[PDB]
This record gives sequence, C-alpha cells and structure tokens, in this order.
Amino acid sequence: GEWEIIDIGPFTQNLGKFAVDEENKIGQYGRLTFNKVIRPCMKKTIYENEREIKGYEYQLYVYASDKLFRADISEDYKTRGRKLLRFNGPV
Repeated sequence: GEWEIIDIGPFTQNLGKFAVDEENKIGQYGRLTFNKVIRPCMKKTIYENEREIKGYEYQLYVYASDKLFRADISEDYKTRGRKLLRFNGPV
C-alpha cells in the first residue's frame, strides 16, 4: 500500500465538504463538519503502484465543530473497497 500527508490546504477544503457529505450521508446530519482547523490530515491508499488501483482511503485527523479526531474515508477501486468515512481516533 502507500501513504502521504498533506499541507493544511487541500484536505482542509475537503474536510468541510467531504465530511458534511459523507458525515451527513453516513447519518450524521447533526450539524456541519468544519470549525477549528486541519493539521494532522494524512492520506493512505492500498492500491498497486503502476498497473492498477485497488483501494483509496484517507485519514484526516483534525478538529472542526465536533470532529475531535479524524474524518476517515475509503473508496473501492479494483478489488472492491467502498465509499465511507469515520469520525474518531481522537487526540
């Protein structure tokens, strides 16, 4: 597999969107999903390397209005992962 962090730039703008989407789509439409900031946001995928893509997931450990942890997210690709996310693994 692979792994790589970001620079409080892209995963940040995503934390607000994705979260409110998968967070609400997951059944957590309580409120928005972005307030404080995104610093320890990381990305990790379980794909091949130069022949195909198997699973693309990510870890967004940060803090928003009620996300004191990491908004995770996975996405099937060639094996059969899936679309989802998680709000835990707090600090």
